[PDB]
Order: sequence, then C-alpha cells, then structure tokens
Amino acid sequence: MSRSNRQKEYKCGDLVFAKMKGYPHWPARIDEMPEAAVKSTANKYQVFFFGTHETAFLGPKDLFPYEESKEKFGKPNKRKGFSEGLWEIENNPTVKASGYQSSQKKSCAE
Repeated sequence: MSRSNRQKEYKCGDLVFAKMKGYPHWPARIDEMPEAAVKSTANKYQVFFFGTHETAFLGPKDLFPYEESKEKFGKPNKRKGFSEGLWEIENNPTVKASGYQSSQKKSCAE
C-alpha cells in the first residue's frame, strides 16, 4: 500500500510552529511526547507558545519546522503578543517552565 510515504516525528526541545483555528502559526517548541493511548490524546503533544508563554495540545499535522517556516510564519500579528514570541524563540527557547512545588511538608518563609 503506497499512501504518501511520509512519517515525521518531533522531540522535546524541538522548535516548531503550531497552527490554530482563527490564528496563524505561532512560534512554539516541544516540551513532552505522547503517552501511549491514555485519556483523549490520539497523537498530540504539549507545545509552548512563546511571547504569551501559553501551552496547549496539538497534533503533528498542526506542527511545522520552525527554521523551515520561520520566514513564512515568523512575522508580527494582530493577535498581539505574537512578535514577543519571535524574540523568545530566538533569544531564549527554554524560557518559562512547567513549574515547581514550593513547600510540600512545611514552610519557613510563608
């Protein structure tokens, strides 16, 4: 069966663009791979949207090579905050994180 011989794959730390309905490709990066077959996650991933530092789940069909689409998707937008992402993806692709839990058993400061 010859049905378009193409099988791409992304990994944590990879710089890609995520397409959303009503919005243009937003500069993003991979933060985690798919579990296996749990919850309502067919083949999505946790991508980080620079500028706003927001995260969401999208499939590979909605993800594209940043460097490759940088010139096409790397341009200011009316949604505001888009440009801010351009600077981050270039100046700091590892900006922001998942978050840490301060004080679990006891606290000292507050």
